[PDB]
Amino acid sequence: TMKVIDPQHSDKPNVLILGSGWGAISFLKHIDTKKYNVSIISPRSYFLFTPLLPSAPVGTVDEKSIIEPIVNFALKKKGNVTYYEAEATSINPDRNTVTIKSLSAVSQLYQPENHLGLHQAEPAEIKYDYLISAVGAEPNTFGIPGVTDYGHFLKEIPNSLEIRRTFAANLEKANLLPKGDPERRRLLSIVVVGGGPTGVEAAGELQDYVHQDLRKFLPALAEEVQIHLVEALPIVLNMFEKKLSSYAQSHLENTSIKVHLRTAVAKVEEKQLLAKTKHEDGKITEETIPYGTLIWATGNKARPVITDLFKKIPEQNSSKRGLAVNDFLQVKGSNNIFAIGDNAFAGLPPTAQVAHQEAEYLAKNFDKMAQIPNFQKNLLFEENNFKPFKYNDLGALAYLGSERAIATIRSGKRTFYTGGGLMTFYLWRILYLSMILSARSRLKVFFDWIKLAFFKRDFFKGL
Amino acid sequence: GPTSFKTMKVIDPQHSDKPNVLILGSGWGAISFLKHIDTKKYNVSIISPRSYFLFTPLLPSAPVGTVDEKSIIEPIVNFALKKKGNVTYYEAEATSINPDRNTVTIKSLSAVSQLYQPENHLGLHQAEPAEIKYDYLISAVGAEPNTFGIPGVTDYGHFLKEIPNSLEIRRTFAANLEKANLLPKGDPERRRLLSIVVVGGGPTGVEAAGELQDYVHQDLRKFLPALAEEVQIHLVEALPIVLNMFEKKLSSYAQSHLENTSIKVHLRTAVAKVEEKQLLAKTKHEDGKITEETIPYGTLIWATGNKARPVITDLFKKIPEQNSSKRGLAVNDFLQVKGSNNIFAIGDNAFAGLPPTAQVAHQEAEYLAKNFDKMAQIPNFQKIDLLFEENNFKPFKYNDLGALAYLGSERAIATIRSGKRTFYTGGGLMTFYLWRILYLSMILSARSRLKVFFDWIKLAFFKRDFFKGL
Ligand SMILES: Cc1cc2nc3c(=O)[nH]c(=O)nc-3n(C[C@H](O)[C@H](O)[C@H](O)COP(=O)(O)OP(=O)(O)OC[C@H]3O[C@@H](n4cnc5c(N)ncnc54)[C@H](O)[C@@H]3O)c2cc1C
Ligand SMILES: Cc1cc2nc3c(=O)[nH]c(=O)nc-3n(C[C@H](O)[C@H](O)[C@H](O)COP(=O)(O)OP(=O)(O)OC[C@H]3O[C@@H](n4cnc5c(N)ncnc54)[C@H](O)[C@@H]3O)c2cc1C
Ligand SMILES: [Mg+2]
Ligand SMILES: [Mg+2]
Ligand SMILES: [Mg+2]
Ligand SMILES: [Mg+2]
Ligand SMILES: [Mg+2]
Ligand SMILES: [Mg+2]
Ligand SMILES: [Mg+2]
Ligand SMILES: [Mg+2]
Ligand SMILES: [Mg+2]
Ligand SMILES: [Mg+2]
Repeated sequence: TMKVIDPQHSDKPNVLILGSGWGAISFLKHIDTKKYNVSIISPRSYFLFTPLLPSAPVGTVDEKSIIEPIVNFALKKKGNVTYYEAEATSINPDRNTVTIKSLSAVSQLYQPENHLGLHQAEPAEIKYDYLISAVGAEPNTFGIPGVTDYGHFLKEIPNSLEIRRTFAANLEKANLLPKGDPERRRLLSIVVVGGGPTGVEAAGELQDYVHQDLRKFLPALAEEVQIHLVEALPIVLNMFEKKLSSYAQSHLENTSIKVHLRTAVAKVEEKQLLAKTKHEDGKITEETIPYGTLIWATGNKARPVITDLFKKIPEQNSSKRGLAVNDFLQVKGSNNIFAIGDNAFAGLPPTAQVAHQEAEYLAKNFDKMAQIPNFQKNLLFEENNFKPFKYNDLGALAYLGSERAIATIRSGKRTFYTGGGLMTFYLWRILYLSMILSARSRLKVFFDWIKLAFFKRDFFKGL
Repeated sequence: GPTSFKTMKVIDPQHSDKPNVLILGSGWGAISFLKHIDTKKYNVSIISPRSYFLFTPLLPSAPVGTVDEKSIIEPIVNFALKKKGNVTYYEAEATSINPDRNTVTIKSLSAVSQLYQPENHLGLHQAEPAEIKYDYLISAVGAEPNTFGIPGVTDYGHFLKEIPNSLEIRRTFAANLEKANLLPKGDPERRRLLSIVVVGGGPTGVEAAGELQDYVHQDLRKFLPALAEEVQIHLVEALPIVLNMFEKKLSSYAQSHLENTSIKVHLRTAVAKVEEKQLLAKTKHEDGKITEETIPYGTLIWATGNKARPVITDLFKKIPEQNSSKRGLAVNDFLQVKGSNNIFAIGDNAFAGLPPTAQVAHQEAEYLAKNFDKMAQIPNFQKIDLLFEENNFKPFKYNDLGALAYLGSERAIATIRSGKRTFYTGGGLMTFYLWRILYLSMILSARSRLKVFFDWIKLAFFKRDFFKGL
């Protein structure tokens, strides 16, 4: 016997959102809670502004500054929003329910607050009239041994804390060791795997901490740290014009970062890893790299609750990366479930930028559906001349450490800005600050950057 | 046996002629001292297991995010950087003070930071014991929370002394709110989970309760009004009045206000024992009779006095003049540990008849540092207790500057004075603004001061950050 939550107080349809990230929150911001009853299931009680996560480990920004509680977005809604802090473990399409487990809390932001009768660590099924799936994707080790055990992903707030604690602990042991000790040099050694903007910014941020703050009180130690940027492709930041990639690499190397291109990690052990380089000519070299801190910033794979769903919907069996959706962001094989963000595959890159646009688009569709009597009761999309989702690539930005960035801003076929440099770094800051989804988070990031102009970064081992 | 290889690494810097001053701790005493000590005349080293200074008077507002944990601490290294000479910081714990050989034993060594060029390799290892040699010792390790022998307080309650306590209190209460809200209204377990007991009617307990009541009334109530209405905060105090260091009328003003905010105050009440989900409170009434009440609670905050640390009580036994000590090291007019001519003690680890406050610790420190300025001009100092009388050093003289207490809901009481003169004494709205301005001014670092300021500004626009595990 499973507890089934199925709210039929009003005729408003029950919209059930999975997740509290870019897709789910952008959707929540735009959905009409006067026309729809909205519920959210996510094990993370806050929205995470991912593009600034790479600057959290070293305190360029603080962890709290870049997150925003779901409840704060929920308060600004006019209707009834319920937030289940729990994890969706099974999507059950044929009975229109989602199974949740690891239930920690339930928050009903409205008057009635009918007692639901759920208990922590007790399974349950939430019923829905529409499902919006946005659970994202999870880090992909690519089958490389040791990465889970010995490295750190850069995906969630706890990763920021773990990275800081590992590196801080390493600096402390290293400094006790005599200069010239290879163990000391290992402990001051950082490997970042992934040459996309995330890996690049992580390395640039760590290099900034070392050069700007650490060096103020432990210059010799700071001089010995070596940061390594490992990338499997022939260039870093390959979504950018090649000349910007070249600018970025030269700058990174100028800040003393070592870049290993055409290089892949073959295996990871506790104190060292094996890197193989596939040269242009075709030969393969390998290097054992001792490291103290390994940051794994690359690849993402479908979550288990999503790959399980693949098997329950015939049209979805051939899916591998994410849920196949139609022009309308409807999961194929379903007329009830929509998917947006990294958990959907529609040919688009996996970015917040795409997730945010899908969401705003879908929410607007939900405005139209609520004016068409048939949708409530009962192809409807084609018939009512809904327009397909159309992604508008607005561009890309990457911080490179030491107050330089690259950026390309566009819309449609028009490029409005494309280059790198000092001013580009100020643009990076302004643009990111303007993309943040909440006034509070925006103010906190702003205060963090102001403090940074006067004082060193907070780098507390365990705080 | 006498054949033992017993070998202990001993750090004895004899590079320069400057005397080695060794400071124990990184709190009010140690840091105020560090700020004033002349590092051109003296070589300074610091031993403390805490790598940062903690601005204690704002700790009670950390658990609920009125101010953030990071905002009220400042890394030792930041104070050390502003010094002109050589400062070394041992992140480790002093476990034995060895007066007859002028050394301090350290353990749990995590790190050593030498903020100067030579940086001679010392050859220490983590989790390896060592002894640091000194020409002068400044002991300021403070005091630790006292459970008074009451069973269960350590196991089931939370102290309010250090940053980790702030985190634990938040996590306990936040977890309780979540469980409580799943329970149906009227369930006694729900009512227990929303129940908070603060033991200690001094400014620390009062502010802790006031801050929690603020979080509940201002922020929690915004999104969970029914839950917020059900929380009950209890202030338990063994004396007949709260805040007994204040004028009695201010105490009465404070209690009435606390009770207005819905805090329940139990005076003349002492906790006899603490179990996991409940505690036993006994009230000794004026007439002489004793009543007892079992109080179910979800969160217990224990803010009542402290006691001497083990490394201090061990020292009691090694110095004949100090055997009769119980609360702290007995010092003379010059803050010299009696029975010693080498060791000075300031802060809560010393007993000189003064109250145990940051206010006293800070003044002892500035005073001692100034003495060290004088000693460095008198060739002979380079026995000692006489030199002080002889060279007409003045005894330490504490100047009580007053007291403040925040009471929740933007009210405070305060009495500001100097000597026999009272410059301010009362309570209310403006007193709360004074509380803020005065505390902001008392903070020891520009960084911490800016962060607290930003925290209070954010507070005017947004709810407090109350993350269960962050
Ligand atoms: C460090 C970093 C930096 C990035 N920088 C950029 C950038 O600069 N520009 C850009 O365009 N993109 C950037 N991205 C990519 C962007 O973050 C993702 O594409 C975006 O997260 C996709 O949005 P989403 O809603 O699909 O998933 P997410 O934002 O990851 O949200 C997923 C949500 O689902 C929740 N969840 C997980 N499992 C379950 C479950 N079983 N049940 C219910 N909920 C669950 C998660 O807790 C989370 O709340 C960055 C990503 C990272 C990691
Ligand atoms: C919550 C709270 C609020 C307070 N509010 C006020 C107030 O508003 N006004 C006021 O006047 N007073 C206040 N106080 C009291 C004030 O904080 C203390 O009197 C002050 O700490 C005494 O200074 P100290 O240097 O002796 O000890 P502390 O400031 O506590 O410093 C002790 C230092 O010693 C370190 N240490 C501990 N053990 C060892 C060891 N074995 N070896 C080396 N180092 C060690 C500790 O880490 C710490 O760094 C408050 C105290 C608390 C707990
Ligand atoms: Mg999402
Ligand atoms: Mg997110
Ligand atoms: Mg509302
Ligand atoms: Mg998704
Ligand atoms: Mg994702
Ligand atoms: Mg490691
Ligand atoms: Mg101290
Ligand atoms: Mg302190
Ligand atoms: Mg103390
Ligand atoms: Mg002391």
